[PDB]
Amino acid sequence: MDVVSLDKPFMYFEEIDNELDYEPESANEVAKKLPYQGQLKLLLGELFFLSKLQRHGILDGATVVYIGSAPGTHIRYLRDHFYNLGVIIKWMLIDGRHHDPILNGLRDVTLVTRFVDEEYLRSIKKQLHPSKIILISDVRSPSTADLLSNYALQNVMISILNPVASSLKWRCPWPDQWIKDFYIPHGNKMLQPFAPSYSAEMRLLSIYTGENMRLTRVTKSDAVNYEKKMYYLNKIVRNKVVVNFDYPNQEYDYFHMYFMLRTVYCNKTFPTTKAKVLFLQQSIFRFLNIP
Ligand SMILES: Nc1ncnc2c1ncn2[C@@H]1O[C@H](CSCC[C@H](N)C(=O)O)[C@@H](O)[C@H]1O
Repeated sequence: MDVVSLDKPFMYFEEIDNELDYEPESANEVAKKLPYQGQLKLLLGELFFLSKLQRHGILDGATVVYIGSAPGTHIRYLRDHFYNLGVIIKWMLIDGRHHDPILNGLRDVTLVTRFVDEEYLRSIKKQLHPSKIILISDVRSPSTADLLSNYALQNVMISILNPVASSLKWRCPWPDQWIKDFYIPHGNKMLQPFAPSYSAEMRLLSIYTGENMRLTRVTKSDAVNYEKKMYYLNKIVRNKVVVNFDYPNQEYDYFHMYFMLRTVYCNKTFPTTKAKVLFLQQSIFRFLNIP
């Protein structure tokens, strides 16, 4: 077995302290070990993000605009969690595909069947005015060109929507498929527990202060670093059994998940953090119908 003692998990990309040459053969390796794992990946990252905002006092009274939201099953859980916490939030979920009917019939959530474009983004901005907007994006078209096209759209989402915070899908194009250097919003590169086995995808979390929009350039050399850093993490780190982690499941992803969940706010008072996390994970797995 691959056992080890770890103080804490890598929470952000910059924390990954090692790299490995990418082995293309790893693409034939099982990408998922859990059923509904995708929805789980999304629920943890999104719960983490919004909890951070709650912590900063900028969630209550906001309208969360989720683009690329369908089916969005896990969103129902997120909605219930803050709704039960007494937090006032309106959800506007936009996608051209149909949403899970469990999201239907809640006066606090509006489902929209539309593929967004710069034009539509301007109409929704005019219609949401003057509520504060929190943007979440999970759109997916992928070729490098598809990616650049998506990232280009996420930047327009922010310039037009002008949100107080944003969570964007972020995956650097592969270096051997480089096209042109580009810019992405500045934010923390939140690592995702339960992401596919060899995914290099992460979530870029940002809080906007003032009227400034800071961006950062990304070049092929960064793409090379992204590849090796994410390959070492997937191949090595995520395959670790944290023996000093006293929990029903000691695999890295559960260790990483514990750290995200311990930041979530509950109505129920617990004696320890282990008790709250166990509670949250239990609730989460039950909702997703995960064993
Ligand atoms: N311009 C656009 N506007 C809205 N949705 C878009 C889009 N381009 C791609 N998408 C959507 O991005 C989605 C990618 S899958 C997203 C899964 C979703 N976040 C959930 O939690 O299940 C697709 O449903 C797709 O229709």
